[PDB]
Amino acid sequence: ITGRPEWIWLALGTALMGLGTLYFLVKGMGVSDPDAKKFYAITTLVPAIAFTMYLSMLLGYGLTMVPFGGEQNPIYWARYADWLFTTPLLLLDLALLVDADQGTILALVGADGIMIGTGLVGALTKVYSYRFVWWAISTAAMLYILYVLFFGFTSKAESMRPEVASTFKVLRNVTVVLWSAYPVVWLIGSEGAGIVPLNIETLLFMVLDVSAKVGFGLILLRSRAIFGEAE
Amino acid sequence: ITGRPEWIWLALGTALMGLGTLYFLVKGMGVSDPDAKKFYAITTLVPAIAFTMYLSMLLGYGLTMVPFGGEQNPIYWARYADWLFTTPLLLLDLALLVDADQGTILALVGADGIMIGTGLVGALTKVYSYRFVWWAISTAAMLYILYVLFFGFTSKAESMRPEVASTFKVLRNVTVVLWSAYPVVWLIGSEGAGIVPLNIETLLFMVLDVSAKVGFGLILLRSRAIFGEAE
Amino acid sequence: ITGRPEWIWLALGTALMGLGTLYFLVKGMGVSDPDAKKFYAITTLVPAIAFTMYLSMLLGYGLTMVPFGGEQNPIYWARYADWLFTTPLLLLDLALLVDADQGTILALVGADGIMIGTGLVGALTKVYSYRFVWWAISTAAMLYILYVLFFGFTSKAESMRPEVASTFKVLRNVTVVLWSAYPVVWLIGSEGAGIVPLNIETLLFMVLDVSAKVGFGLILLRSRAIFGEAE
Ligand SMILES: CCCCCCCC/C=C/CCCCCCCC(=O)OC[C@H](O)CO
Ligand SMILES: CCCCCCCC/C=C/CCCCCCCC(=O)OC[C@H](O)CO
Ligand SMILES: CCCCCCCC/C=C/CCCCCCCC(=O)OC[C@H](O)CO
Ligand SMILES: CCCCCCCC/C=C\CCCCCCCC(=O)OC[C@H](O)CO
Ligand SMILES: CCCCCCCC/C=C\CCCCCCCC(=O)OC[C@H](O)CO
Ligand SMILES: CCCCCCCC/C=C\CCCCCCCC(=O)OC[C@H](O)CO
Ligand SMILES: CCCCCCCC/C=C\CCCCCCCC(=O)OC[C@H](O)CO
Ligand SMILES: CCCCCCCC/C=C\CCCCCCCC(=O)OC[C@H](O)CO
Ligand SMILES: CCCCCCCC/C=C\CCCCCCCC(=O)OC[C@H](O)CO
Ligand SMILES: CCCCCCCC/C=C\CCCCCCCC(=O)OC[C@H](O)CO
Ligand SMILES: CCCCCCCC/C=C\CCCCCCCC(=O)OC[C@H](O)CO
Ligand SMILES: CCCCCCCC/C=C\CCCCCCCC(=O)OC[C@H](O)CO
Ligand SMILES: CCCCCCCC/C=C\CCCCCCCC(=O)OC[C@H](O)CO
Ligand SMILES: CCCCCCCC/C=C\CCCCCCCC(=O)OC[C@H](O)CO
Ligand SMILES: CCCCCCCC/C=C\CCCCCCCC(=O)OC[C@H](O)CO
Ligand SMILES: *C/C=C(C)/C=C/C=C(C)/C=C/C1=C(C)CCCC1(C)C
Ligand SMILES: *C/C=C(C)/C=C/C=C(C)/C=C/C1=C(C)CCCC1(C)C
Ligand SMILES: *C/C=C(C)/C=C/C=C(C)/C=C/C1=C(C)CCCC1(C)C
Repeated sequence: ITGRPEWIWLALGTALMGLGTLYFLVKGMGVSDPDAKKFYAITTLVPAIAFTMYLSMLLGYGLTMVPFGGEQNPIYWARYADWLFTTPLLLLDLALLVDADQGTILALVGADGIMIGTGLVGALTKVYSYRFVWWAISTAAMLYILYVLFFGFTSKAESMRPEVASTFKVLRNVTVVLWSAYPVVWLIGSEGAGIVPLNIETLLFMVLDVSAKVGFGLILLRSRAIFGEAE
Repeated sequence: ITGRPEWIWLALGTALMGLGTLYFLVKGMGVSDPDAKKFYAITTLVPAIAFTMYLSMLLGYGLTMVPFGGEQNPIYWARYADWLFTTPLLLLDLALLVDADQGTILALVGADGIMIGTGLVGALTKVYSYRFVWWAISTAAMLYILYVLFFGFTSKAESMRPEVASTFKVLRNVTVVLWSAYPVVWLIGSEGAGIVPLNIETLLFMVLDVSAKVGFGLILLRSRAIFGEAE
Repeated sequence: ITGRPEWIWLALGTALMGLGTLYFLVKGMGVSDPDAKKFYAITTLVPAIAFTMYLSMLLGYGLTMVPFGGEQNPIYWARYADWLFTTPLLLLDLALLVDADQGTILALVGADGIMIGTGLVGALTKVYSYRFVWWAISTAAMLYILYVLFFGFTSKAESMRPEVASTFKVLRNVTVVLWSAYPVVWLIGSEGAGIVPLNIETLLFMVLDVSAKVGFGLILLRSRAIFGEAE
């Protein structure tokens, strides 16, 4: 495993997702409020699935070689199996916080599915120029998600409990900044133009993934907004 | 891409699914009624996922070669990844229109999963005679779905708002006729007996797919039945 | 098909899952109570998906060869495609019986996903020692599920209708005993240490699968607990 230079970042990612999972699991012990239980379940699942996929990349299972540009290129496909399930869970935490209507939840989850599925097709496409077609369609689906989070969700939170509104605004801003960096890393890294080497690309996705999953969860699960209003 | 004769129908399919997606997206702008939003989300997602899969077949990603009958046969597997998600969404539009109970929705979606999953196993099976075993099991699951749509759903719609009943009856009849043609095309085309060439088979599925997705959606989203009754 | 010694158990499994599906389908004819319909839909789907996967193993589609330990080893991967959908359906029957809160249902289904997904990664891993790492992570996710079924669910059932409590207690005990045997069979069989031959391993999983699906369903669907209380 140590033969690949990016191993150290996969190992550190594995450890941090593991530790984040155990922390949120212990913290959610004994919570009995039904609304809080939903947020603890969603939020604890997200680093638990990322732990399994980081471990699969560390041990070499989650890597394949894709020929493009006359080379055999190493593509970590397990990233997409993680993000297929973890990105809609993160969006569901936001939508539940603002009591989003069911049609908006379905639009967000379906656009997220299209973003990750087209990202995976782009990562495994053997004709170099067509990789960037799939990157553009996936980016258009991310822009729809970010538009709804600012022009659908923001206007509803501002009519709810003040602690729900302030917590949503922080997590919305966290999400828009961190998720917007992923298409840029892909475009400049090994899957795209090849300017940044795989070892630095792996470091960048590790910092983004721990921030967007464990950092986001620490903010949400310390908030009063996840409990029902009660005496 | 132009080396395959069926390319023109894949390109036309891509364009029509793309145009249908953009039309329904613009039309659903500003709709604020929660019931209408659910139907716009479901109905807009369906040509958006079909657009991505038609594009994957145009560019060659969604094609594999399966050896059977002593030949290498071209099988477009991306059709099944589209229909795995788009066929239950179309059934959910019908079920929501009639306020179907949750047990019936689960039976319809699960039978649909079995229909498409066994269709895919049949399309990729290398022993020729066994392809038709999977076709028969998939057809039996389609007959269950059509039985419920006529002997479960029809009897509930007739007790609801008149505009919900008339709109359901039209979309039910559209769905029964168009979906019944898919097993016949598969059986006579490249996946089955091989009587109709792949270029004509691709034309037939394009006409069916645009009719069952964009045609169905134009009927539903122009109806008063998708809005709640309000003053 | 008869060239593999385990064929007879795959054929018997196919038949029993087929017969169980047809029995539950006929029995659920005419049931009109909405709560009972949910349990019939969930419970009938489970042997129907297992029938398709047993048939795929009988015909040879659901088998692949994985090199580990210097051999090419036969791994029936279709077991995991069955259990990915059938194990959360069985857990949903239990959760609905006790009216479990939505956060607990999500935790159970997500832990179940992690159990089966890591089991599949373990079954297809080519480095022998790492197969047992994935077995341990999957077993830890099963222990979480069993903890919730005894220390979350048992305490809620005891506050509901007496027939719901007694039926849950029986099905909980059935589930804990039969599901705990699966990791032991995997560890001693072809996927693991290789002490028990594939033909006996296949017999063991057939007896467990029919008991945990058709046996469990016969107990549940004969119970008064699946109907709403009504005059
Ligand atoms: C939260 C507290 C922790 C804060 C931590 C945030 C750091 C995020 C990582 C960043 C990029 C740095 C990557 C290291 C740069 C190596 C690039 C390089 O030097 O390549 C040289 C090559 O030889 C010729 O260009
Ligand atoms: C809605 C308004 C639009 C209406 C449009 C509906 C048409 C649907 C397509 C049909 C089949 C026609 C396929 C073309 C037939 C070619 C078959 C053929 O001629 O093969 C000849 C071969 O050389 C010896 O058999
Ligand atoms: C519900 C009523 C039905 C009750 C049925 C429950 C049986 C479950 C199966 C069990 C294991 C028996 C497997 C047969 C044992 C064969 C092992 C063997 O003998 O291997 C010999 C080898 O030559 C040297 O060890
Ligand atoms: C080094 C440590 C390794 C890291 C751990 C390995 C992760 C894979 C194992 C298990 C799934 C465990 C459960 C995941 C679901 C927990 C959901 C939850 O917390 O639900 C709370 C809610 O309140 C309930 O009602
Ligand atoms: C593979 C990619 C897709 C699967 C990945 C899993 C991610 C979560 C799934 C779906 C959102 C579906 C809609 C669920 C929103 C319901 C929330 C709500 O509005 O409330 C309903 C509840 O009944 C009030 O108590
Ligand atoms: C309400 C639920 C909404 C659900 C929204 C989901 C939409 C998914 C969209 C797109 C891409 C699907 C791509 C399928 C990925 C297959 C890639 C693969 O595995 O290819 C293997 C091999 O290399 C080649 O044969
Ligand atoms: C709204 C927040 C989300 C927005 C996210 C989308 C932003 C995409 C931006 C830019 C593309 C810049 C293209 C630069 C690529 C040129 C690569 C190249 O070929 O140059 C070779 C290299 O630079 C020689 O050293
Ligand atoms: C040539 C044009 C190409 C075709 C376009 C590329 C398709 C892939 C891109 C994006 C997903 C965009 C969003 C799909 C989900 C829209 C859901 C919706 O409309 O929801 C309305 C509801 O009212 C809300 O609350
Ligand atoms: C991969 C194949 C499966 C996944 C493909 C995605 C297709 C849509 C999924 C599921 C239907 C599940 C049941 C949902 C029906 C609920 C509708 C209802 O009855 O109303 C509930 C709501 O709470 C009242 O406001
Ligand atoms: C409530 C939710 C209900 C959900 C109902 C879903 C039931 C799905 C049924 C069947 C077929 C599954 C077939 C699995 C397809 C794998 C095909 C494949 O990819 O094979 C690749 C390669 O060629 C070989 O190793
Ligand atoms: C209820 C609505 C849905 C019903 C959908 C199911 C209908 C299936 C019907 C028929 C099979 C006809 C079989 C014809 C195939 C014979 C092919 C053959 O071998 O003939 C060679 C060729 O004809 C020499 O030119
Ligand atoms: C030898 C016999 C072979 C075995 C049979 C082949 C299985 C694959 C075929 C079909 C799916 C049929 C329907 C599966 C879903 C049934 C759900 C149900 O029973 O729902 C009842 C509920 O009351 C409703 O409202
Ligand atoms: C691929 C692995 C995952 C997919 C496999 C399919 C298995 C079933 C799925 C999900 C449970 C999601 C939560 C559903 C629990 C809702 C039940 C409930 O509490 O009641 C709600 C209803 O609105 C009151 O009438
Ligand atoms: C609320 C919903 C909760 C959902 C919880 C789901 C968590 C799934 C976890 C893990 C493993 C995923 C493993 C992906 C399996 C891919 C195996 C494969 O097909 O590999 C093919 C080939 O051999 C190699 O390239
Ligand atoms: C709580 C209910 C669920 C608990 C489920 C987890 C139980 C796992 C137990 C034990 C491992 C025993 C290990 C024995 C394996 C040693 C194999 C070996 O190498 O021995 C060679 C062979 O015995 C020469 O004939
Ligand atoms: C837990 C990990 C998270 C929040 C990952 C987020 C990932 C995305 C927002 C990925 C976006 C992509 C594009 C928009 C285009 C090209 C490739 C992707 C998949 C990296
Ligand atoms: C959007 C596309 C739609 C509505 C596609 C519908 C597809 C089916 C009804 C497919 C049916 C099949 C059979 C019943 C048996 C054999 C093969 C299939 C998958 C073509
Ligand atoms: C219908 C079939 C059922 C109920 C199957 C249950 C399967 C499991 C509980 C499987 C468990 C596993 C482990 C806990 C670890 C290693 C391998 C598995 C997937 C066999």
